[PDB]
Amino acid sequence: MNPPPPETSNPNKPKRQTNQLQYLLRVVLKTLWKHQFAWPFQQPVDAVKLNLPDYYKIIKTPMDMGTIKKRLENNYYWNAQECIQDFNTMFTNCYIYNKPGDDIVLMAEALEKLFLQKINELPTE
Ligand SMILES: COc1ccccc1S(=O)(=O)Nc1ccc2c3c(cccc13)C(=O)N2C
Repeated sequence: MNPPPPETSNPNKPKRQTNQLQYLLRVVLKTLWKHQFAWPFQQPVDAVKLNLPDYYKIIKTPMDMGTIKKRLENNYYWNAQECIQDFNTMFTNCYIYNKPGDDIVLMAEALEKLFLQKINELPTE
């Protein structure tokens, strides 16, 4: 069974746009999105569709790049670190739920390397 997807808007949370957050949407996310291993991470895990009934019994802070994309498009984040933390949650969830060497983990490890490459240098204020 699927829990509700993570929020992509929250009127109680203040919004902000920065050069670094614009970069994270325009170059980091949009480039990762085109990677050949991106497709498993482009939407929230649908436990019913993918036949993973234990996913949300294990993973209590789900995150995906479709959620991050909508958050960036909506200026949901206060700063780039909050967005980077969502990316890191997405990668760590994959390592937590699976085991080393699994095909999905190899996909996540390659995307994580490309992500770290791209956020190594951010634009300034
Ligand atoms: C049951 O399906 C599969 C079984 C084996 C390999 C691949 C798939 S899958 O790619 O078709 N389904 C999945 C999509 C997204 C994810 C996972 C994870 C673990 C296992 C499956 C999947 C996971 O951490 N994420 C983010």
